[PDB]
Amino acid sequence: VDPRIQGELEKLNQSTDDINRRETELEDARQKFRSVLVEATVKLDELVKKIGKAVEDSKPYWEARRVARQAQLEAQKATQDFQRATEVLRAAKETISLAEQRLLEDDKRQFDSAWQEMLNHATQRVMEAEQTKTRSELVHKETAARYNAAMGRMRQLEKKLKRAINKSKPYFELKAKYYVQLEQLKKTVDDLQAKLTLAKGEYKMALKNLEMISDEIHEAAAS
Repeated sequence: VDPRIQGELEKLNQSTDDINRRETELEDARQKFRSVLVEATVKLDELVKKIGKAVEDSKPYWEARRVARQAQLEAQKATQDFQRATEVLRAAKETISLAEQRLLEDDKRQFDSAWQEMLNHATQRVMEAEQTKTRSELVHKETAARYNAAMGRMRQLEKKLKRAINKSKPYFELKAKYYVQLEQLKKTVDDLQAKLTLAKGEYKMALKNLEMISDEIHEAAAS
C-alpha cells in the first residue's frame, strides 16, 4: 500500500527537523551557562585576593548560622507536636467534664444511656493523650536547649571574630547572587534536556513502526 508508507515518511522527517532545532536551542542554553559560570568565578576569585584570611576565619560562624536554622526546625516540630498534645487533652477533658456533670446525678433517664458511650470513649481517649503529651512535652524540652545553645554558640561566635565576619560579608553576597542565578539556569537546561530525550525517544518510536509496517506489508505480499 503506497498511501500507507508515504504518510509515515513525512512524519519522521518532521521529527528530525524539530530535534535539530531543539539541539541548537540547548547549544545556546549550554554555552551561555558555560559563559556565565566562568564569568562568575573570575569575580569571586578576585574578591578572595581582596579579602582572603577573614573569609576563612568567618566560616566557623556561617556553619554555626546554618546549625541555628537546623536547631530551630527541631523545636518547630517539638512545640507543635506538644501544642497538639495539649489540645487533645483539653478536648478530652471537656468531653469528660461535660459528661461528669451528668455523671454525678445519674438521674438522666433518656440522657444517661446516650452519655455513657461518650464517657467511656473519652476515658479511653485520655489514656492515649496523656502519654503522647508527656512524650511531646519532653521533646519540647530537648530541642529547646539545643536551640538556646546554638544561639549562645552563634552569639559567642558572633561576638568573637566580628572583624572576620564583617570583611566576609560581600563575598557570601555575590556568592548568593550567582548561586540563585545558576540554580535557575540549570533547571532551564535540565528541563530542555528532558524535552530532548522525549523527542529523540518518539523519533525512535516512529522508526519501530517502519519495522512493523515492513513486517505488516510483507504478509500482504505473500498472497
